[PDB]
Amino acid sequence: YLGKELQKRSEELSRGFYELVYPPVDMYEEGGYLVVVADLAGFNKEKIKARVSGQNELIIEAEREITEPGVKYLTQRPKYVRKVIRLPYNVAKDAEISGKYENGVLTIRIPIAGTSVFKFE
Amino acid sequence: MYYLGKELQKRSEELSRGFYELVYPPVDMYEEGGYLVVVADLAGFNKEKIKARVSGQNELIIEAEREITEPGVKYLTQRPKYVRKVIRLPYNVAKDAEISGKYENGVLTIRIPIAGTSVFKFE
Repeated sequence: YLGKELQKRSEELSRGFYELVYPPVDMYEEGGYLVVVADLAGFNKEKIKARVSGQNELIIEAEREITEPGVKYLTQRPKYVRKVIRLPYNVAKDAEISGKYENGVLTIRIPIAGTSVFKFE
Repeated sequence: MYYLGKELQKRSEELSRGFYELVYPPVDMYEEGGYLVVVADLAGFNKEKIKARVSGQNELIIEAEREITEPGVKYLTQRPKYVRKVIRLPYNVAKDAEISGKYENGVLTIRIPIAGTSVFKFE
């Protein structure tokens, strides 16, 4: 079935672009924190990862399953997404990079070194 | 400008947002059970501000709008405020179009049947 292999070729061609640019991202500083807000709709919370590369590069990663029947007309939605962000400051070592995922929107609060510790024993 | 800082920050905003305001949201459209189906990554919107029109039987149009709490200091501004995607349809949907759909975890899914009848006491 060449038409099968074909469809696939066209899929990752069409989804290709969006796995590149997506997700759109906002970043700003408030309360002494570096906040990161990204439209990442329809993902499993457990299939979303992120880390800081040497104090300076936040890497966000997400994978999902996309399986739909026949007569595929449009296949834009990304399956794999990998966003690399340059951080304006150096993250507080022993970081507490918290994150909330609701309404498809991923929010990531990042402790700028020298602000707020928490929780002892 | 006259305060180059002002226009700078402004220029790189609706233009970079604008960048995404084109290619957004990503849409999948397929066909099963006689239902033209559309799935879209439309995260972080208030559902009372999500409308899908169908232009002259042929055009599916997804439209959305939100506001963004942009305090300061800004560094990245990619997230679109006004979304409007135009999708041409593989068929001529009846003007009786009973478009339904749901919005969960950022995903909007809409369904178009083929075809449909209409009520009694209107006209």
